[PDB]
Amino acid sequence: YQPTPEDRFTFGLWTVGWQGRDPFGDATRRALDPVESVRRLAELGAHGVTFHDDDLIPFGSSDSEREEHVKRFRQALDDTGMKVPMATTNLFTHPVFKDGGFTANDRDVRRYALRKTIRNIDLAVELGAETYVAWGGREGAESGGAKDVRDALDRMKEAFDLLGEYVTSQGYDIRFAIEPKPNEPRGDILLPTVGHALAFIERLERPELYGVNPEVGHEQMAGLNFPHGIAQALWAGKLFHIDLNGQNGIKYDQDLRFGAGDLRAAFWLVDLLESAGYSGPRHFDFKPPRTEDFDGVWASAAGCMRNYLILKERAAAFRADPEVQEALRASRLDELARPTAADGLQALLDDRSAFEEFDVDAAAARGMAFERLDQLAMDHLLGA
Amino acid sequence: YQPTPEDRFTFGLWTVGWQGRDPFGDATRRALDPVESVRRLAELGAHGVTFHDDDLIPFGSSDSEREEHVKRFRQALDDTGMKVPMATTNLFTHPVFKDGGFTANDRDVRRYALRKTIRNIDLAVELGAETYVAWGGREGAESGGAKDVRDALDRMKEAFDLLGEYVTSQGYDIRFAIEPKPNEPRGDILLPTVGHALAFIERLERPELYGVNPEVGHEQMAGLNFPHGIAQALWAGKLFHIDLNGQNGIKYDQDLRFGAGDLRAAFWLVDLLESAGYSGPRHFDFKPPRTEDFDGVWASAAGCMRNYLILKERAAAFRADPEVQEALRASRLDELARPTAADGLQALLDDRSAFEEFDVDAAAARGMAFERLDQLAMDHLLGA
Amino acid sequence: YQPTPEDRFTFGLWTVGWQGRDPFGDATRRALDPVESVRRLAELGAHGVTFHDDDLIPFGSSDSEREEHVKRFRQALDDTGMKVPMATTNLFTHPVFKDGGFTANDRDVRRYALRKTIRNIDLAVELGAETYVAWGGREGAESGGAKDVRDALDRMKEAFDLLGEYVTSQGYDIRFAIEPKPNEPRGDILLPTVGHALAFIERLERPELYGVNPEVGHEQMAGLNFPHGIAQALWAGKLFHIDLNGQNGIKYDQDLRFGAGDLRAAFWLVDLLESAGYSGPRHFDFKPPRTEDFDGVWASAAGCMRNYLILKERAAAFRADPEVQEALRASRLDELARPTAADGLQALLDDRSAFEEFDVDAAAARGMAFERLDQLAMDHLLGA
Amino acid sequence: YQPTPEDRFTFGLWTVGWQGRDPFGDATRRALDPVESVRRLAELGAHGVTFHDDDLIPFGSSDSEREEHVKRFRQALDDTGMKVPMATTNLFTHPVFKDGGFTANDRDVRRYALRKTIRNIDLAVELGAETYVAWGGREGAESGGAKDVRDALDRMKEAFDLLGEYVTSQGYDIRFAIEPKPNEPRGDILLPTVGHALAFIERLERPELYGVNPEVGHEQMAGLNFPHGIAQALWAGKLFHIDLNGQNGIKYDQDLRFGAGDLRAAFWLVDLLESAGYSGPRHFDFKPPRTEDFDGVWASAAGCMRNYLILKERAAAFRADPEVQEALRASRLDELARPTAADGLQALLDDRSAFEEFDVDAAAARGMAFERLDQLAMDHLLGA
Ligand SMILES: [Mg+2]
Ligand SMILES: [Mg+2]
Ligand SMILES: [Mg+2]
Ligand SMILES: [Mg+2]
Repeated sequence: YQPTPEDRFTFGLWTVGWQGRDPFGDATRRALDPVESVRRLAELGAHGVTFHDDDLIPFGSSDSEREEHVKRFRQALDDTGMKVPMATTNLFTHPVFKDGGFTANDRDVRRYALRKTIRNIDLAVELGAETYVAWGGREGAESGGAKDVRDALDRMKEAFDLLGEYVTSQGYDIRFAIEPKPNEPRGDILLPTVGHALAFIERLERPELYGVNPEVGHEQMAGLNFPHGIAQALWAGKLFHIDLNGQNGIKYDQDLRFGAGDLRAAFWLVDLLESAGYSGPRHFDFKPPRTEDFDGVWASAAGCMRNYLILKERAAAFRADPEVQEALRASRLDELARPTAADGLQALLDDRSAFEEFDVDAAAARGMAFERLDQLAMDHLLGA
Repeated sequence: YQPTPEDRFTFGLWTVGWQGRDPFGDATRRALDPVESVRRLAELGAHGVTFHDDDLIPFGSSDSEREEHVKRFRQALDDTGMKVPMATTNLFTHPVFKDGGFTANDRDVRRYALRKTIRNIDLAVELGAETYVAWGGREGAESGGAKDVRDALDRMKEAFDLLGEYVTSQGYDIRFAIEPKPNEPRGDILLPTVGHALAFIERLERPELYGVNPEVGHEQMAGLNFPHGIAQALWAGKLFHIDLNGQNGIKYDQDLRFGAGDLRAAFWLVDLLESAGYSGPRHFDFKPPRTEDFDGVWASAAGCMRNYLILKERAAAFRADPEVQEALRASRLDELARPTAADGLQALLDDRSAFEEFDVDAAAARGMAFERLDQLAMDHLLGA
Repeated sequence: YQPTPEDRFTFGLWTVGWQGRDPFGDATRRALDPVESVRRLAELGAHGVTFHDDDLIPFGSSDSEREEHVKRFRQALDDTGMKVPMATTNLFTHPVFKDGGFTANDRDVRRYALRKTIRNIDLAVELGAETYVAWGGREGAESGGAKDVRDALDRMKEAFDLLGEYVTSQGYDIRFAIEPKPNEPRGDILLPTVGHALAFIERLERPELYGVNPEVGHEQMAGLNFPHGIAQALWAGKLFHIDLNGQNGIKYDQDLRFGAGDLRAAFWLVDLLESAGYSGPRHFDFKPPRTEDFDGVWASAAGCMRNYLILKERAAAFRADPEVQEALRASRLDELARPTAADGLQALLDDRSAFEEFDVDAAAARGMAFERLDQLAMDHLLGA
Repeated sequence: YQPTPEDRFTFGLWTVGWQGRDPFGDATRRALDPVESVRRLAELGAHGVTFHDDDLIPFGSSDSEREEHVKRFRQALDDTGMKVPMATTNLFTHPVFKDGGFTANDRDVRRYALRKTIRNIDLAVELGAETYVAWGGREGAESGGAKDVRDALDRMKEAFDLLGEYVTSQGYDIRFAIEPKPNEPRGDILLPTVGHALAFIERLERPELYGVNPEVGHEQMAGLNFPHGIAQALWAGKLFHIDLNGQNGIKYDQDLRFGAGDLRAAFWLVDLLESAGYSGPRHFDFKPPRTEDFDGVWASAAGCMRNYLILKERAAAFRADPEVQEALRASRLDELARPTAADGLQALLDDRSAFEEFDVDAAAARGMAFERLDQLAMDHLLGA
């Protein structure tokens, strides 16, 4: 289960670089130089890294400090063969964004958040990123009167439309991926799920430029089925990026390593990505727990990739097993994939087998055989 | 707080008619004749009722039994002045639908579910309904291998497209409203939230024919903010119906009377519907607890309407209060409603006030004043 | 992974006998004769069955019907070698219990619930049960004014004290196990978690006669860590019974087969029961999904046992692995098991190494090595 | 609704002093001098303040710095008439406590956490505190192998027993209050609910010295009914302190002002505390949102008290209303308070009215009238 470049495993600088500050605790690790993280990730077999503007260039840097930070980072990339497939903006840490970036009630802040984004889009393109993620973690409210959501959606649409006009005007080959989250750090976050983000995108001026960046734990924070949401994003053609991690249920976002948290959901996720031929990076947005020293940071990162590869092997064995293929037919998964009424409306209307002569009790007596199928899946997952 | 016809309060037959069977208990009340429910609802000041096919006509009825059931119901409507604004299909109770209607793995069941729906669309139109709700409560799975979600979405789209072709072919003035729910009775339900349903609709052949029917408790079963989801549905132009009830958090769907459960969310909901000028029925999809006799059924139904009207009064007083209007300005709600960059992209790019000369620390020092605004809202809700 | 009598796997009659009625659906399977269930369970390698009074004897049976039902059941037990280690009362299905049994507001109902219980305690003893479970599924409320909880706890204590006096008066060797659940079918259930039940027991007149019967899914309905709660019950000496099943998070109680739901929690549960030498039955309180026919019922039941045995093997391999034993020492699990201050209070107070000369920064620099330990656990679970 | 000294409203220094750092954001407010907070709280009508050691004396202070900090604080208390009824230890912020204080796997850390606690117990007594809270926010785990919970409970018991021996040895009139929380900042926290804490206390050497400090939002993080848990703590005689705030469901702990979050639960809480004659401080453990400036901090704190007093008035009006008193009798709340079987076991056994001659169908036909009672409660809460 050793990673390869074709596995396309990628990590955010802020993942392994998380110093361990939480709502109730100070940092437990020193800050990492991005150069060190690139080298250590490469050694573990990662293919690339990602960044927020502020992870790579300290907020408020002069042009000369900006250039030096980028130069050093690029040297580490060149030294290792690491790629930068995705970048994003920090529109959440600085106090100025306490009510939002794109949907701050203050218009001056909205305009600033756009200009900060556009600056980093240019950098992302310089570094070869083809995806630009937007996580509006400050967009939302703790109280009902604070945020008129229709007006906030109008501002959010205006912001993303301006970004689309910008990339089009520059001739860039970069696309956007909107990352939903239901809550945390705001009491409620706007576009709280994959579904709300997909629906929003369809209202944009240039919807082809935007997809989703779903994150395992984010959908699980609302108790939703992550594989199901990924399926709807694939069905819509909008899975432009994915963030992989673990989460134990409906609680604060834990950002556990991938494979931890809901292991069976991880299995069905990998099965779906691999069956569908998803071609994007397998990006980990996780935090090594603050209990760990740097050895444990690198162990946790390695574990992300390892668990993906173990699950990949088990899912492939499941799908290739003739006994599972038989059980899939026994449960009529083949029939689910066939059109209900390719004969057309009128033919359906005229078909007595669909109504007057449909034997409902005979149909109801048929078992689905789902339990035997699921125990085959369990046996395969556990290597039993 | 006495209801009027213009309040347009409506109830499902299955609400006040719920006999009290639950996962662990037998019925505690006798079945109600729909005629009795129409009369009792009218006496309380309801404006209309709604129905599933099977609530009005016992499943498996002959044509003559069907006609008699409808005739009696229509007499009660005529006797009372009650309307029937919405109808829906039962595609969940009968064992034949144990794996779904429109997305059953068995194709024969899918075709039958369409024919059952189309039959009741014709009835709905005969009774003057302008909305047809679809709640796919059996669409989904308990296990991962049981349901390929992309194939199920293809079947779901095919079904709704056929229904759209049917209504168009008949020249009917009826539109569809898809009701999301995240889980229960399936482990996970397809289209689990307002967002997923909105996104799905945009993929239909005739998207103008479909909206959402959000239900208070359903979105709260995923821990989501119901007012926020209603706002996104209004923003999209897709709020075709609403189902009102109460829910205490993330648990089994409780179907409490409206106002019970999350009272502050109920307040912000009413504020939003009334401010936005929502024109549809205020429909209650609730269950009087099985602890109650029929006196308690009618009390619970009356309480639905009463709580809506109390909340309406308090929300209107909030919005009309000059002190609240001042607090809204103090929190910059007026600025949220103004375009970020009506000057355009290039002007924003050229505006040093948005970047080089934006004083981030001065902007960050500004309080939002959200707590004072929310305590005004609390004072108004409580009549303090 | 084939079950043996020493595995002591047991099943409730109402598990495999669940006909499939849910909040939104009719039965999908015919009722099973208890005799058939005993025979089929035995064939799968179960060691015993359990029952509610009403599962074995139809409610309202004459004395002669009661005797015949028991006679047939006993013949099936004798024919198979199956045991009956536990019994319980149905104080939830009949409408009379809609506000509770032991804590019904009506005193007449409370007295009846005690008499119904005592009758079945005598039967349980006749059948050789050594544990008597009490699940107060109707004890609680949907609204705040309905149930004064201090008065209800007084009634609950009075009821359990009377049962204790009864068993003591008869000289029976049976003990009670109180089964917590947080909600469903009441909005909130009294004694909602293992902790609340443990605390309650300590207030009883004869606390040695009562323990807990924790159920996997019940604690997971409150988002709690089931292994942790089992650990506290073991620490208290109060784990008198356990109910095994699966649950996917905070939602309606799903009663999935054991191993489904939170698989990693299942692994840590089995590890804990086996490490602690738990000696009671491994009882499954689950429902084969209503999608299944009887073949799927028996498959689901077999899967319960299979998953327990796979997990047992993997947990034992984890604990026996010298690399894991080393990692446990590296994470200081050995030190957690050593007294903080066996030297005593005054010695601790006088120990400068505990205060003035404790190097907090050196201590804080030490990693816990928990991630490497957990990835060993993951590798073992998956057989990697 | 203006606060008075007899209202006994108290606040933690860390509440109004929270600078606004969260998992994704820097501070938005400057640090407050404790002196300023005492004066501002007093002006709003608070009666007292509380503290962690580290809120009053910067961690690592010399003896002279410690004395000066305490002297200034005491002057502010004397200047205002503010009391200090409760104190507590910070055993969570410093990296040394990343795996716990009392249950850290490292024994040296456990001993240090005891010595840090004991130092501040002496200070608490000097300042006149009669309650000493313990919130073990770092006690727990993210992974299953990291923490043997039985061993951790042994260490937790050892620690609390040593603290009990210490206070007894000094002749102090201070008692302990253990504050449960289910998760955050650990993945799972030990003693996660009121129930688990109550049960734990009964195992201590001197259980009379310990009670619980339940917090509204903490129990609501597990989806539990806070009023119900407070009722069980009162029933046990163990409500030694309470922490008041708001929470919107099962999510990260929000620490909203009291009255926000679940307003109806707040109403039933106040009703219960006032009806039971709870005599302790009404302590607010909340955080003014980081959106606010200092004006909003003081507004949020004022709102805590205001909402308590509005709710107190409405609950008292509910209980005094003859119509509610009649509805309580109609729902048999009076009968819930009467013993089930003061006649004794044998009399119950011999009572045919409890069994052979109990008319179950007549009893089941009786409505509980809970909906009318709850709508009276709603009407009273809203002043309708
Ligand atoms: Mg992410
Ligand atoms: Mg509905
Ligand atoms: Mg059970
Ligand atoms: Mg607290």
